[PDB]
Amino acid sequence: AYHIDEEVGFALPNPQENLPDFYNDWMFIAKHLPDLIESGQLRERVEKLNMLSIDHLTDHKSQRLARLVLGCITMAYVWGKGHGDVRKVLPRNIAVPYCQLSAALELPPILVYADCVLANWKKKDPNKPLTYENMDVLFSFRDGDCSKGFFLVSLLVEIAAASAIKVIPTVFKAMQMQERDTLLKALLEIASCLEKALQVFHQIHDHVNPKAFFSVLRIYLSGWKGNPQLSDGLVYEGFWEDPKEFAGGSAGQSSVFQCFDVLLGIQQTAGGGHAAQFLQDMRRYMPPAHRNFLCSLESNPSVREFVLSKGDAGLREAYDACVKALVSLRSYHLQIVTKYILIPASQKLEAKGTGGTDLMNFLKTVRSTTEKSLLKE
Ligand code: HEM
Ligand SMILES: NS(=O)(=O)NCCSc1nonc1/C(=N/O)Nc1ccc(F)c(Br)c1
Ligand SMILES: NS(=O)(=O)NCCSc1nonc1/C(=N/O)Nc1ccc(F)c(Br)c1
Repeated sequence: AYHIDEEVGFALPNPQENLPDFYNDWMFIAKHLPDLIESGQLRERVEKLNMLSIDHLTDHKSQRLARLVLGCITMAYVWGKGHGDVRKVLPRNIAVPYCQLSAALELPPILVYADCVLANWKKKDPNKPLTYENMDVLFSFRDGDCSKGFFLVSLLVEIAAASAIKVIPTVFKAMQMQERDTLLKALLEIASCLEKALQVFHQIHDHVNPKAFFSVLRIYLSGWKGNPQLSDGLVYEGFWEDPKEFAGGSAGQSSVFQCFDVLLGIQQTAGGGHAAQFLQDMRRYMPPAHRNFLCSLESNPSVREFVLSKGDAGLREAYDACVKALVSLRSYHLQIVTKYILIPASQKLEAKGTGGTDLMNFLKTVRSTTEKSLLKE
């Protein structure tokens, strides 16, 4: 369909954990990144790899795992230990398979949200539910980086959003079959589920330490677009001649928030402002099927103009309960950014620095664009 699952939403259902034996030399390096980065053998280990053909990867789930393996290796190679000794050329034995596979999955050749959260997980017990206690990630960068907590919590917020995503068919059908009562029950279920996704978001404090995120994990998630340590981008040796720039990972790459924006007719990606340009660009980092779902929603008739035209106050209050749950999420998110970036940065990403300023201004603009779509203030 649009690769949307009814249980896990945009998450890859039950990711694959093992690659064919043909790829053992890839898998060994990814499984041992904390150790290999710590000693400083990681970059040697990459430079001595053979060139493995991607032809022995024979389905989507196996391609997704291979992207996740190669994306983590690539971040470990470029940033190394995390202190400024960078590499600007990615050796051909990684770059050629990584670029070929990325072109086939229609994704930029850099680690994205959909690799390290949406496919980087397993159930411990396949019988018991999708809870933190029954889950684990497949790969980590450094001992102590809190990557399990950070990836698993993001995932659980995605799985929470799933119960709301499966109501979107009901909304477009109720509109055209002119079914007022079922449209209203649907809009309230969406809002109920966005409110539950916010409470799951609170669990990030239970599992992620600000100091570990800011001084360790954040560095391996960063990219090479507008990054002065790699001001021209990365050379993907043997595939493109010139360096190329790609952005680092963020849940701006999550289809979740963008999809309820389109649904509720809130015009973020609309305009030429720098906030609209960012959010549109982050769509190039989403899997193609999810990109297409988003664009499909953009073309269907407007839920906002429907509600606005029917003089029906219960409909307007149900629409508003959806707009409100997005403002809440985005406001809790500002708090999150303050606690995990602005405050640790003060111990150039500080609140009044050049980075911490443009990012808070972007986030506050998106939240305030959302808040304006309220029908009742
Ligand atoms: C330690 C935790 C987190 C931090 C520091 C953080 C930080 C940021 C920052 C700085 C941005 C600005 C855009 C960019 O530079 O890419 C951003 C964007 C965004 N983040 Fe986060 N984030 C965290 C976790 C999450 C989680 C768990 C979610 C949702 C599950 C999320 C959802 C979003 C969304 C949707 C955007 C795009 C802006 C918007 O649509 O309102 N973030 N995040
Ligand atoms: N680390 S700090 O910058 O110095 N703290 C400044 C205030 S935040 C804070 N204080 O206690 N817990 C905090 C927290 N908030 O989300 N998460 C957390 C912290 C430590 C851990 F080992 C784990 Br697991 C999770
Ligand atoms: N260089 S920077 O100033 O710190 N800007 C960094 C841009 S935001 C950021 N950084 O890490 N995570 C970020 C994020 N933001 O929503 N969500 C997130 C959550 C789970 C993931 F698997 C990934 Br991938 C991303």
